[PDB]
Amino acid sequence: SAQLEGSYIFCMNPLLDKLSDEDIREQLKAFVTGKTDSIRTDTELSFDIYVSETDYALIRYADSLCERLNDAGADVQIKQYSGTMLRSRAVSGKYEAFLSESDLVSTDALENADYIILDSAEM
Repeated sequence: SAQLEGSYIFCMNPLLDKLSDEDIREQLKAFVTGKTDSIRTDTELSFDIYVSETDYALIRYADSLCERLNDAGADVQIKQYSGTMLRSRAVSGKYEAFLSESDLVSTDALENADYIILDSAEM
């Protein structure tokens, strides 16, 4: 019953070996925004996406995105945590990717990362 509203971010940790290739990260951005439904990779792409467990609309969105990513041959999992835990993990870099309301995570944490702003109406 909760619905997506406002700005969200899809955020990747670029220092993670498996997401360290800029082209793969750009492909993922394009995929998440609907500009492509393909992920072209040399070897398998597998990563987790974290989401806050109290953002019910975003968990719904994330679960659906997971289905589309795995249909495209990725092996992605969604893992929910408290938002405070997600904030902490974003700051420490103990994450691969996450989705959040744009204002959830520390602006300092986002400056270390590679992210894209998503609009609710296009999600």
